[PDB]
Amino acid sequence: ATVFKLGLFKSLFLCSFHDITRLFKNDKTTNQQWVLAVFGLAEVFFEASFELLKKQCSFLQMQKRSHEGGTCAVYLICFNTAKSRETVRNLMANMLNVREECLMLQPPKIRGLSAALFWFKSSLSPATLKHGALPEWIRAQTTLN
Amino acid sequence: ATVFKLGLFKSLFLCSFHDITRLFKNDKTTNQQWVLAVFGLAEVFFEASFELLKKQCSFLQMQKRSHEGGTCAVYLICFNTAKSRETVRNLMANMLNVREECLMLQPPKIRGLSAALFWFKSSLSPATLKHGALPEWIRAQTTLN
DNA sequence: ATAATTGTTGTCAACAATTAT
DNA sequence: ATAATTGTTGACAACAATTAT
Repeated sequence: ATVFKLGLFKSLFLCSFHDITRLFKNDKTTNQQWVLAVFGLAEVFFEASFELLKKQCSFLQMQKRSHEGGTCAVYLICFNTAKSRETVRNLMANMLNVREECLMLQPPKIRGLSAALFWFKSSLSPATLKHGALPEWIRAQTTLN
Repeated sequence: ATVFKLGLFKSLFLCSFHDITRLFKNDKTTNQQWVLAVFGLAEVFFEASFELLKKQCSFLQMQKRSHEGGTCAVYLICFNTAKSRETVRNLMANMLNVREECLMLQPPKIRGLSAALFWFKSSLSPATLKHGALPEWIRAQTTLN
């Protein structure tokens, strides 16, 4: 089913989930920055999650799209504390009120222009929910040096 | 807890918070049924909390009112598991996204007509959010024997 | 350098037990 | 009987360490 996942994502955000995330084959690997793809998220919970994550984050950007084929949302989170996938997998699964089977968690692709812009383009749209100062790896890759 | 909380509560629900709760002077005392009074609760979180509590409850009834002096909501929760006040105090404080200083947690007054009806009257209003079968101590005290 | 792996510690919910009102 | 008190156990997040790519 993971196949129908990525396909749906790319379909809504016009770019492969991979083009914005590096791999972490171990759910125990800890890290602060995480990219989250959610499916079937309820509007209310989306709004809610925002406020709750602000408390424990340095930066946070949320976007949500949908259509007659299914809904989805993306999260760029910078937890004040390093969290393993399990840790996050648990925290969010509950916070968003969705089964784990509806979550894709991979660290961001901090080294890549294509990616770095995806976050910028979003930070432009008003629909997007932002909080905190843009991560360094993002501002740098998107500014005339 | 504080003058404000009560005075405001009684003001909105037309009855002293005491008339529907028995005392528990120890935050460690465990129990399944809890009455919760919240203040400054955000609409979104109210709606959210509902769905999240259903997962871990046998029964649940939520009501919310307000006015140009303050807002307030009441919760009658029947956790599938016995929880100390601390436990609940923590769970909700976060779930509702409000500081503990904005919560009054006392077990329900399972023996008292005046009280038993408060829950019934509410279960009548459509505005109220209900889930599960009415607690025994409630149906019994509100039915022609 | 990056992250897969393994292990240690602190916090807290689930829960047993014992005393006191 | 009810609940104030104290204590035990299990799950898990925060975090140190060590190996492997």
